[PDB]
Amino acid sequence: MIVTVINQKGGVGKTTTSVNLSYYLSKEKKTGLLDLDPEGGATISYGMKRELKELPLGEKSVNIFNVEVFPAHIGLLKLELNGDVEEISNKIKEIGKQFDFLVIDTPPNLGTLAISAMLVADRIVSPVTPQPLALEAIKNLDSRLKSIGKNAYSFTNFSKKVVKLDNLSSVKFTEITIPPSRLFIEASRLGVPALRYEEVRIKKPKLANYYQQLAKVISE
Amino acid sequence: MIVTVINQKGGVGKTTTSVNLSYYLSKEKKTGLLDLDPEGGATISYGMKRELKELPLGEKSVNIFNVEVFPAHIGLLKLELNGDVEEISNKIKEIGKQFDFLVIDTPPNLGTLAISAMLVADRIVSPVTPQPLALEAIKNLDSRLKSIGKNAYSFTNFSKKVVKLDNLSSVKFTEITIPPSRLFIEASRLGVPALRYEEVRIKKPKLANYYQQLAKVISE
Ligand SMILES: Nc1ncnc2c1ncn2[C@@H]1O[C@H](COP(=O)(O)OP(=O)(O)O)[C@@H](O)[C@H]1O
Ligand SMILES: Nc1ncnc2c1ncn2[C@@H]1O[C@H](COP(=O)(O)OP(=O)(O)O)[C@@H](O)[C@H]1O
Ligand SMILES: [Mg+2]
Ligand SMILES: [Mg+2]
Repeated sequence: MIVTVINQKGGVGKTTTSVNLSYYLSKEKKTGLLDLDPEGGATISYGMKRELKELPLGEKSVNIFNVEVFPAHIGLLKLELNGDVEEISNKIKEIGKQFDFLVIDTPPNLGTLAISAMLVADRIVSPVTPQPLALEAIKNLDSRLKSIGKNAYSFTNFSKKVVKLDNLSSVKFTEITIPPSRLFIEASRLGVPALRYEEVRIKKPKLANYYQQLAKVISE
Repeated sequence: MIVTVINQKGGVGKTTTSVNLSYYLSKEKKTGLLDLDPEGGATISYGMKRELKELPLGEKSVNIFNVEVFPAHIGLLKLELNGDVEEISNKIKEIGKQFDFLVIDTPPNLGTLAISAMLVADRIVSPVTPQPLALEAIKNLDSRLKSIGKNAYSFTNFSKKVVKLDNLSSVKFTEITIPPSRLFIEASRLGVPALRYEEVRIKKPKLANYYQQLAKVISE
């Protein structure tokens, strides 16, 4: 199944969601994480680096922490300017047909790669935050979803209180809410998924519940 | 420069030394880790798995945590069986040619891959514990070094007291003694080097001093 994480505004926790949700899913099922953002955030969250070579989409992958990560590369940049969304879409589907779950990380916009990842996604997932820029972003994403006729789940990040906006009929706001935590910044200094770092840093993990509920909700 | 970690008995810290020392050398210089153990200890130590493909020696490499790790693969099992020591040696020289430091993990024996990595190693290091069978292994390694005309540096693991033996004119015993540490098991369970774990696990780095010292003892 294809899980695409969408948000036209950066810093909302999109890469964190892709990385940690893919890792949580890897535990019982064969999971891949395809990194479509040229920044390569999700590539960095697995201890790696953006390839400074213009590579074909999906040709290269490395299995880190039992996740098949397709690392980011500068080839995306050209795709992200003059790409053919049908061909990237078919490529994403052809890769996903080898995984129980393919989580896709998208660049901070709604361009060619975001459209490619959205039209073939089985589920679209948007993080949301209380500051007003993410609120304008999610409202515009609802118009995106309608004009393409697609759904998207949403969940609240960087907060203790859950964010809900009820005129958005193509965005279902779940109850899931993730508060700030040392774990994210520490694991990012490490360059590992936050869940995996939690597995050994503390005894009773608290981050696993968020991504567990996210997985259960999208699996419906 | 090529560094080969050698030991006949498993469980002394061979992989742990390879991983941590290579990561330490990556701080300033271009460093590679060649995993020649078919079991893939160092490979696991970087969050990867051994390839179930018969790859050629030193073709797959991933940059994990600033280190060019060459993962273990079943092809090693072929080379360990009937590999020509000379050809394996020349290959290892090719692999290490482009690296300021090439650290090599070896299997728990003195077989084909191990002898091939010693015959070309610029320096050879052999961890020792105060365990009877490890004390025996260092004597056997002194024997094999004499048979092939090479030297090795030893240091103590799993102990606060340094181990030293007499009439082993081929192994220099250094004052470096590494004490037990929870950080080691935790970096194992997480799957990263321990010097990178303690980079965030604490505030005043502790384990890096021993590799700081070991680099100095083996560089002069
Ligand atoms: N719930 C959270 N609590 C604390 N820090 C977070 C949280 N979510 C994300 N971060 C931090 O925000 C930074 C950037 O977030 P990221 O996931 O890259 O967002 P995006 O990819 O959408 O820009 C990361 O360093 C991450 O550690
Ligand atoms: N100083 C230490 N204190 C505690 N545990 C250690 C120490 N050094 C290594 N270990 C643990 O011992 C286990 C085996 O060590 P390893 O280096 O793989 O042995 P080998 O030399 O057989 O490869 C690893 O799980 C590692 O975490
Ligand atoms: Mg990002
Ligand atoms: Mg081992």
